[PDB]
Parts: sequence; structure tokens; C-alpha cells
Amino acid sequence: TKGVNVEILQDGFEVALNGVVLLQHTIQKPMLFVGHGEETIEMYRGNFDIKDYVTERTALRYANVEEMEGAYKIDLSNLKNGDTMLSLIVKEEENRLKVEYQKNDANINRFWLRVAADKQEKVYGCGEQLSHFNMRGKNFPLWTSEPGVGRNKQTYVTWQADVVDKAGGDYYNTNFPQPTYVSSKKYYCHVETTAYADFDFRNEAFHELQVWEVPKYMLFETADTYLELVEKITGLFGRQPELPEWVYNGVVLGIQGGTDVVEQKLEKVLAKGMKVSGVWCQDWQGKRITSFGKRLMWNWKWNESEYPELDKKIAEWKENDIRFLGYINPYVAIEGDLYKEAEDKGYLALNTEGNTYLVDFGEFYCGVVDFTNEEATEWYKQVIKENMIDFGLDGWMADFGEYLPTDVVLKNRIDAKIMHNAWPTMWAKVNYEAVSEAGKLGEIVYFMRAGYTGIQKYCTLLWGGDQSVDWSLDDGLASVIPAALSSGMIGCGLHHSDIGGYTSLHGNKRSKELLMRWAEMGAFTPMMRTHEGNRPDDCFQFDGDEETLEHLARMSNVYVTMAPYIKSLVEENARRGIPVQRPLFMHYEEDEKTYDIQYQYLFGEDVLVAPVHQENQTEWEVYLPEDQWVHVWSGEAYTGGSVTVQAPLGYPPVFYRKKSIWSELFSKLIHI
Amino acid sequence: KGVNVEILQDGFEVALNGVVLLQHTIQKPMLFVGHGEETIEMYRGNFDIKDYVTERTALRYANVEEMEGAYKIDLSNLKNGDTMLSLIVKEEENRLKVEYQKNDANINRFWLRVAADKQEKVYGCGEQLSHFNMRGKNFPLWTSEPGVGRNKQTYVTWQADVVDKAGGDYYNTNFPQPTYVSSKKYYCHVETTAYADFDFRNEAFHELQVWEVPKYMLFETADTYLELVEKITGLFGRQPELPEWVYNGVVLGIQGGTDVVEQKLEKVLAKGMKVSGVWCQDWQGKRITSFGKRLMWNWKWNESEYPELDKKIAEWKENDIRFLGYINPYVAIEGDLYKEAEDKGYLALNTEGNTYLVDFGEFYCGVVDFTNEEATEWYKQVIKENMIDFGLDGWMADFGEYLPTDVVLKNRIDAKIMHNAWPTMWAKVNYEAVSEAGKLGEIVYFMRAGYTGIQKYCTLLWGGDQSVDWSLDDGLASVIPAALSSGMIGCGLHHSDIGGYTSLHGNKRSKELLMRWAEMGAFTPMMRTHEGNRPDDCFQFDGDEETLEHLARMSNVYVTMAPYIKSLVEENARRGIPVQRPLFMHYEEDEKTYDIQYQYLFGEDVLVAPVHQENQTEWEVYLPEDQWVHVWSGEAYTGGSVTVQAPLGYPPVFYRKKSIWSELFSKLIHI
Ligand SMILES: *[C@@H]1[C@@H](N)[C@H](CS(=O)(=O)O)[C@@H](O)[C@H](O)[C@H]1O
Ligand SMILES: *[C@@H]1[C@@H](N)[C@H](CS(=O)(=O)O)[C@@H](O)[C@H](O)[C@H]1O
Ligand SMILES: [K+]
Ligand SMILES: [K+]
Repeated sequence: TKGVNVEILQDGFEVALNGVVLLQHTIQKPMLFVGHGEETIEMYRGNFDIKDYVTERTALRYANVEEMEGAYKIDLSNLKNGDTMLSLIVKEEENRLKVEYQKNDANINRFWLRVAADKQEKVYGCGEQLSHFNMRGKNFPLWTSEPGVGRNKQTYVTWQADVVDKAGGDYYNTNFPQPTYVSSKKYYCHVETTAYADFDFRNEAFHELQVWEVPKYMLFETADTYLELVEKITGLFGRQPELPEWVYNGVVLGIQGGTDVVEQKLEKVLAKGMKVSGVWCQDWQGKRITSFGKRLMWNWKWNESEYPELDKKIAEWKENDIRFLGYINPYVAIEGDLYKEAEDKGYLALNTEGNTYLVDFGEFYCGVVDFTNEEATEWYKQVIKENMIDFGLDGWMADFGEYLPTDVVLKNRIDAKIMHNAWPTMWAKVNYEAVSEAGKLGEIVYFMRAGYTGIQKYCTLLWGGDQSVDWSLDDGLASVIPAALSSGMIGCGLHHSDIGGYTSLHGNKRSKELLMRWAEMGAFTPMMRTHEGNRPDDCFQFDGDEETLEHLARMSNVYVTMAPYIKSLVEENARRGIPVQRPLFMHYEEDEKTYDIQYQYLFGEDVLVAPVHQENQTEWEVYLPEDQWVHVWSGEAYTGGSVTVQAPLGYPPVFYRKKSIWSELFSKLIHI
Repeated sequence: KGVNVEILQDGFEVALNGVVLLQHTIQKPMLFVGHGEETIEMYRGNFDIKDYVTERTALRYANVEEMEGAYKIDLSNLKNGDTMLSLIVKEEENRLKVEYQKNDANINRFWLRVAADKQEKVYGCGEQLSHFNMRGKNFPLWTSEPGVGRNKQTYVTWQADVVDKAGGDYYNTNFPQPTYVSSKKYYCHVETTAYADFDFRNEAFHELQVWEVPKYMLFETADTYLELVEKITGLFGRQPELPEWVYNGVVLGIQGGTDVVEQKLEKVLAKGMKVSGVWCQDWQGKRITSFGKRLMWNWKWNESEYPELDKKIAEWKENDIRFLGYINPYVAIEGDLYKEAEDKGYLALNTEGNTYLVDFGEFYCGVVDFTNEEATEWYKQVIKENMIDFGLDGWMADFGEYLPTDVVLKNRIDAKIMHNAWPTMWAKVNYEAVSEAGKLGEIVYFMRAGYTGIQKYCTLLWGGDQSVDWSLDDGLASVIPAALSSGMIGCGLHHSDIGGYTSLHGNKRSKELLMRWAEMGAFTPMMRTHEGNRPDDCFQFDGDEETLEHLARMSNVYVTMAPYIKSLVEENARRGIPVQRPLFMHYEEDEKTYDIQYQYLFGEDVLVAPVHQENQTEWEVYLPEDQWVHVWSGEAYTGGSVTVQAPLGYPPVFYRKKSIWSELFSKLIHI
């Protein structure tokens, strides 16, 4: 009943952990398949066209099981007797089910495991998912990439993104895939691989996990509660630090265009009472105009012409309690000194001809710093220590990580088809080690959009990457909510988004209303930060008018008022890996409706948030689970059920539990 | 000569007349078998088809045995394993024939690799509307609505998908066929009616996927493309000669009743237009939907909408004007034919045992079950009684592509196999009604759907519904590869709606497009117009004097050329050499001609390069090495790329000086 039971039946066998039956094999219903495929992968500016051609897929119907020193060895073939094509070790290790896999045949480069399932089972995770929190009913390729603009082939924006740039994407695309899912049966499954995989949840009777290698091993672990499960899952993958205290001082203002403009906007905003934690100037190292809009010069050193006197102003701003954040990514532009330095030292990834591999990022080309080369890794970390940390940055956006082409040649001589998905975590580790080795862990925060297994430790803060500046479900304001939920279930519990979104293309322009609604949601997350977007002049900004400025100021005061509670949530995330933004089922397991909600979240245990994610709304339907709730703005009391509440601009549908030990604090929001 | 099977060290090679076709080694196996679980969703003739392949087994090991003059080949996954596929390879007629037998009932997926070269081109697979040379892509073969737009990059396609799930893609067609022709001068035919997918993406082999183990395949070589198409029509069959009356000029598409027919006829005759007949698709009744002006699907003269038609038909015949109607293989629920069929049990059923009702778009119809011989004879009698005896000289025989995969048929064969068979069965109904009435060569019907065997049963193809636009994938141009592809697999009579059909998603037919389309139509077996789905949104042939005069002129071009066109139609009947021919069919040595699909040879002696783009005054044309004469100017040209003026009324058309018809073609200078 406890631990790993392998029951041998006449048909075949069953593997169970703590009585939860996970793996079921019979001759008639086999659980494992192996085969061969020849894939075509075309990259274009971070977008991947991936087609497989499967030449063989073989059902391993016949199993021989041997009981051994606590462990089981199972040999599998296509025919009764038959040569062994796959060999399993099934064991309990550190209280988990562990299944190790060993193949004989070098031709085998395709693997499929079926895990038993029910009609009603729901599945969550697979990294940051932007369209579907509950993944049941679809299949999810797991390949880090540009997530897509629009992400739904039915919309005009997606269509145009495909037509013009091959960039529309689809429901499964993400910067942060992960071969790890959580089941409503209260276990998680992890496949240890960095190869392409595709988790297929279309079949009622089983989930099928495809991998483009035979994975070294899988881990399963069960739990009694979702709270316990996520604690165990962060036990495996790791836990994020507490955010620096200064984050709680208010909004990180996204401002570009030089020192003078930053100073003037900081003063204008402070005067209107906005609470500011810091200013984030992504163009500190230099701007770069393309047809896409205002981008950046990818050379990670202060640009004295564009940002005069930044060295002095940073310290000046610090003495007024205003921190400074910059920008870096793992690539270096050909025009810059860092590219030149790297090339001379041999720190860049190579092509088959033995020269620098140059990647198209969109009207400019850059080298890839080869993080498989430990010397190059140390070099890039010194670049961070010297040009960012010592220069007095309190943080930065650590962008990208998803653009490794499958035809690069790396120092470690491992195939790029296997290194591609590993890159985000390697990129994270670089940031983590630079910060840690400088003794700034807990004081400097960087934020990343890309990920893979293990950023649970190495990434100090996620953001949702580039959303469209619109109200679409698949790439607008709403898409952030499943993004936070999904990422929390697999152990990344600190999440935020660009206030206003980023991507202005194909006729999408950011409206005033959208910016305000986005600030409303942002105040009920770990960090409020704004972004000018790709085309600042085409998007409404926070200083676009007095009403907007005052709206953001008000929401900044909401966040700061809640700071003590949010801190407690961030400390719980650090201690037990319980995410800041939680799915409703995590606290209402017995409520069937909560397993399919993805546009509401619990902000800690005691607050329910249901952001207005549609245009031109004055009221909003909310589902409340059975508890005693208080609408934060009105003080009106509600028990469980669907309710409509008024939600004018500035008054997001947010509720707190009357039983909260924080009720005194939440009551202060009536008067703001 | 004939079939040599060489046994090599690691496998075998099968050759026919020295063309090596099949190559099997343990390392490079040619046959794979497996299991799949498919999902097929139908919506108004559009099919979403996804496969889930659970097994695919490489049959690496072959044991070859002699016999009669046949060779028996047993194939397995392991050396001396259980035999999973068994072949008989033999010469029959003068063809390579490969018969296949499986043991295991679980096997429902089959893949044959046939050896290929880097530079090989492949043609056919039925009527292909986007790609004549299919090399470099894969082609599902499942009869369906062909798509509106047919290219995901265009606005029209995008909207067709968003609103109606109807955009389709490059491979969609009403007339797929599991038959291709290789530039190595052989054709390959897979005898199946199951879903198939011919994959030409690999340099070293073509892969033919079938969702069953096919009974057999046939290969045949030839020395020339002319001989190849003769042999291929030798297998599948040959079309009759068209009726003499077709060559009297344009078949006018007119709707809206007897009086409107008379008024249009008078206006057009007075402007000197040569008219062969009138085609009134609403003779049995109209039906308005949100789609536009459609039809009431009950195949009997509608006395209210077409008063006195019985008398006018004979009157028009005395003025040398024939009459054409419309039928399809479905019956509308509101009509008497539906009621009759239901009572007699002639309709296809659902799993609950009742009439299967198919959504055709805002209306529902029953499917006449041609697997029921009694129902077949019944529908043929309906044609004899209501159409032939009523005095129709022809008709559009529409549709054939909408058999749902969950229908239940009298013969109790799975609809996944009967779906692709339906077009040919539908054709056979038309053929037998006409043949049994002794009217073959006097009555002509035209169809858009097809499968293996309409080479005999379909008297005339048309390209179906094109968009009323200039797009390559669904506009005027799309017709040309459609005719070429169809000719290579033995359907040598092809035409299109003059003006196209589909007005949707902002597409409206312009004057210019109608004129350019008439220009191409004059250099095809039949000139016929169509009002389109929304007649008031499309420019018509009587839209203005310039247009009427343009069509009159083009009608005179066609009639002047009638003797030549007749000869072409006679050659198609005798030897199966198609009326519209790829340039490589007469210039085998010219490498550029194997990739041209927007030009054709109209018989041996005329090259046509239709202007298929808007607002053009001139057009670049590729001419192979010969002595050519621009039809309109008399200017002479030898081989190469050349630009010629092509104002409206003056399509880029050339004839060979050497032609025994040069006297006739000279008359076009003055017309
Ligand atoms: C990454 C990147 N798209 C932007 C920088 S740029 O230099 O590539 O333009 C950032 O502004 C985005 O926020 C981030 O997603
Ligand atoms: C078939 C069909 N689409 C039309 C008739 S209707 O009643 O379905 O509208 C014909 O007008 C079309 O030419 C033919 O493709
Ligand atoms: K995006
Ligand atoms: K079409």
C-alpha cells in the first residue's frame, strides 16, 4: 500500500506508488513503444517549424519481470521471447518511483510511454502554458522558442504574423516548456531529458509521453494535497530566493530614451504620489531601431552618449530609495566589442565550417556565447560582475535563451537537438552564479521569460514575456493568468507580466483602457513593472494622460499597502515552494468547478483575484468557492457561487476571506 | 523486355523494360506495414483528417521463390520471421503487376517506397489545382470540397477557414486518384478506394501510403508520353466524342426562368455571338441561402419557375440551340424524390437505422445509396424520365464528394472505403442512363468530382468552383494545372466556368476577369458561362456592350477553330491523348517544359499561355524550339522567352507554321 508495488498479473504487470496505479502493461494494451524518426527543423528568428517523419514505431508487448535487491528489472520486446529492445529498472529512491531506461539498438531515437488515466483526470504544468492550464484533450510539443504573436490561427494578428514573419505560433508554443506534468490524481511525473518531447493528453485511457531519445529516467511522486505536491516538486527541482526588500516599495517604471527623460518622468510621477521601487531602462547599453520598432544594441556595457551621467545618477536615485535595473541577453551583436572579444577568445558557438555561427534576430545578426565552454561561461559572468553589478544595477531583464539553432556546433560536442532546450537553464545559472558569487543573492533580482527544468532554482523571477497589446485570450492580458498558474504548479512560484503588454504589430496598438486594466492585475502579483513596448509612440503609456497617471499611482498604493501580505507569500514560496499565484483547486480540492478555472487565481490563501480581461466592461462575473468572502472595495460579503460585481476602472474584482489573519490590512483598501 | 526480378546479396530489384522500379535491401527496405487510428470530421464537404499511428513495421527481410512465370515474395521484420506481407510479382498484359496479401487483421496502414532520382518529376494524382509537378510535397487523396482560396497565406482562404472551415490547401481536390506518371516514362496505379497519401518529399524514393493493404498495383512503361497516356487510357478507359452541336459555340449559363432565357438569347444573337445552347441549372427550381442563389435538389422540371419549358426546348432546338440542366446524387428533404426514396429504402442510413441527413449548408439532403442496385436503377430511370425524355441535351452532374465516414450503406462496406468510390459510381449512373437510352455522343454531362475509372464514365470534366479572382491557387490560373494533371491520368476533356463561381469574403467578379476567362475558354473543348453563387455581385456576359462583343468575338474564334478542336476530341476518343497537353508531351528534350503549368498545348499545333493576372497589357511566354506564329499579328517566332502584347481580346496564342491547319489558323488575323 506504501511505496513501490510491482504486481505481476497473467496479462502483464502494474507499477504503483502509495497505491496510486501509474504504469499498466498488458500484451494487448502495451505501455511502451520505441522507434525511429527523421525530423526536419527549420528556424526563422526564434520560430521553429518542426516536422517528424516516423519510419518505425514498435509496440513492446512482451515483458519479463525479475524481482531483485528491492528493485525490479523488466525486459521488453516486440515478440514473445524476442531480443530485448528496452530494459527498465523500477525502484523506490528518495521516496519516489524511479524508472531507469536502457536501450540496446542505436537506431532507436523515438520513445513513447503510456501512463494510465481516467476520463475525468486533469493535467497541469509542462512549464509556462499561455493557452491551456488544464492540458487534457490536446498534445503539447515541448521545445523552447518564440511563443508566437497572437497564438491562434483564427485571429487576424496571428494570420499576419504567419504571413509576414512566420511568427504566429499556436496554443502549445512557449519560452518555457518542461517535461513535467501534475495530475489531478495527486502525483507529478518528470522525464529527465532535454530532448524534444510531446506530451499527448488526447486519449481518455492514457497520457502518452513522446521523447526524441530514450530518456535516462523518470521520477514519480505522490502527495495527499496539492500544497504538499508542489512542496515535493520544488524539493526536486529547487526553490527561488526571497525577493529583495526594495521590490515592495512599488512600481518598477519601464522608461527609455536617456537620463534626462528618466529623471523628468520620475519627478512627475513622484509628485502625483506614485510609489516607485525603481526605474528599468532596457536601453542603458544602447538602442537599435529596426522595422520591428525600438529594439536594443546587444552589447552589455553602459552607453555614455545615450545615458549621460548614469554612473552618478544611479547612486543619486538610490539615496532617494529608487533602484535601477538594466538588460542583458545571452547573445552578442557583431558590431560590438563583446562579440569581437568573444570571437578572439573562442567563446562563441561555431558552424560546421568552423567559424562563428551567426543567428538572425531580425535585421541584425549576433553570436551565441557558448555556455558549454566553462571558460566562456566564467567570462560572461565576469562581464555581468564588471559592467552590471559593479556599475550598481539592482537588477535586470535577462531576456531570451530560446534561439539555439539545431545545426550549431558547441564546445562540449553534444548535439544541438539536445542542447537547445537546456540553454534557458544554463542561461539562468549564469545569472544566478554571477549574483551569488558577488554576494548579492537576496539584493539583486533578474527576471527571465525562457526556461526549462531547473530554473526553479536558477531563475529569481519569471515574467510572461511578450504579450500582444490586446484583449485576446491566447496572447493578450488574459494569457498571463494560465502562464502564472501553469508555471507555479511545476515549481516556478514568482511570476509577473509587462503592465500593458509589449507587442504592437499588424494594427494592434495599446489603448488607455488596456494599460489600466493590466495595472489592476499587476498590483496583485509579486512585482509591478511597466514596459513601453516595441513601438512606444504607437502605444498608450502611463503618462499618456492625467487619469492614467493617477490610476497607476493609485494601484501602486494598493500594492504597497498589501506589501506585508505579499512578502509573507514570497517567503512561503521560498520556504515550501508554494506559489504566490495559486489555482483555486489548491485550496478548494473538493470543488469540481475549480479544476477548470484559469482566468482566476488565489493570491496566497486569503485573496481571490478575477481580473477584467475584456474591453469595455463595467462589471464582471466571478466564481467564488464556498468560504466567507469580502469584496475588497465595497466591504460587501459573499458566500460561494457565481456572482456579478461592479468593476469600474480602478476597482478590479478582488475578494479576501473574512477568516484571514490579515483582515485588518485588507480592510484599509475600502478607503483607497 | 518485361519483368526481371534480380536477386541481390542483401535483397532484390524489380525492373520493367529496363526501368528499375522497386528496390529492397535489409538496410533500405521498400515496404512498411502498421496500425493507425484516424479521426475524420466532416463539415459541409470539408474533411479534417488526422492520423494517430501506433505501429509502423519495416519489412526488412524478404524470401523470394519462383513459380509459373510469377515470383512469390514473403516479407517480415526479422530474418526468417513470421510473414506479415506476401507479394506475387508477375507480368500481366505487358504490365508489372504486384499483388499483396496480409495475414494480420490489425494491419490497416501500408507504405511502399518506389525508387526515384533527385531530378525526377511526377504528374497526375487526379485533378490537381495548385501543383502539376508534385515533386517535393505530399498529396492526401480524399475526394472533398477543394477549398475556397486553397492557400493559407491569402485573406480569402483565412476567412473561408474562420467562417466556414472551408479554405482547404494545395492538395485538396474533388478528383484525387492513386495514380501518378513519372518523368522516367512509367505510370504507377494503386488499386484501392481507401484514403491514400502519395509522398514525394524524399529525393531517393516516392512513398505511397494507403489506409489498407491494396489488392494490387500496376506499372507500365512507354517510349513517349504520347504512348504512355495511350496505355493509361487503355487501362482505365476512354471518353466518347463530344456531340457535334457543342462546336456551334458558347453554352450560356442563365438563370431566372423562360422569359429571361428568351431575352438574353435575343440580345446575344443580335450581337453575332455563336451559341451552342443554354444551360439553366435552376430548371428544377431555385433556393436562396446566405451563400447566394442555390438550387432545390429535386430533379424534375419546375413548371412555375420555368413555364412552357417543354415547348420552348423544342422551339430552341429548331433554331439550333440546345438545352442543358442539372442533377446531383443527393435529394432534398422537402422534395418528392426524397420521400419516394425513403419509402423504397433507397437512401443511406445512420447507425440508428434512419435516413442519414447531410448538411449541405443551411439545408439537408439524403444520399441515394448507389451500393443498392435497385436504388441505382431507380435513379437512372429518374434521369431517363425527367431529363433525357424531357429533351435535355446535357447537364451538370455536380458533387459526389460528400459521403460521410459514419454512413451505413446497403453493401455494409465501411464508408472509409466507399467515400472515394462514390464519384465513379455517380459517373457510372450518368453514363448508363445515357448509354441505355442510345444517346452516347448526343447527350453530354459534365462533372467536377472523380476517382479511378471516370476515364470511361465521365463524358466531360469541369474544374468546379474557382474563386472569382486572379489568385494562383483558386482563380483563373488554377484551371490550367487542373486540365494538365487530369489529362496525364486519362481525363482528356476539360473546361471551366467562364468567370469562375465563388463570390465570398469580398471577392466579386470583375468585367476584366470574365473577359480574360472567355479568352482561355475559347481554347478548350467547351465554352460555358456561369452566373456564379451571387449573380448580382458578379459581372455577367450581358453586363455591358464591350463585354457582350468580347464574348461574341471569342465565340467566333472557337467556332472558326471547330474543325481542329473536333480532330483533337476525336484523337482523345481514339488514343486517349488529351486535348490540353503539357509542353513536354511534344518537346520531350526541353528541360524547362517539365515545370510549366500555366501554359498548355492545344493539340499538337497550338500553344496557349492565358493571361491570368489583372491589369496586364502584355505577357511573357515560353516557346519551345519550333517555327511559331502569333495568332493575332502573324509575327513569326522561334524558341525562347518572349513578351507579346495581349490586350483584352488578344490572348497569347501561337500556332506552328508546319501545321496542316495553318490555312485555318490564318483566318484568326481577321476575326
Ligand atoms: C526580449 C526582447 N524581445 C526585447 C528586447 S530587444 O532588444 O530584443 O528589442 C525586450 O524589450 C522584451 O521585453 C523581451 O521579451
Ligand atoms: C455545384 C454546386 N456548388 C452548384 C449548385 S448548388 O445548388 O449547390 O448551388 C453549382 O452551381 C456549381 O456550379 C457546382 O460546383
Ligand atoms: K507573444
Ligand atoms: K475552389
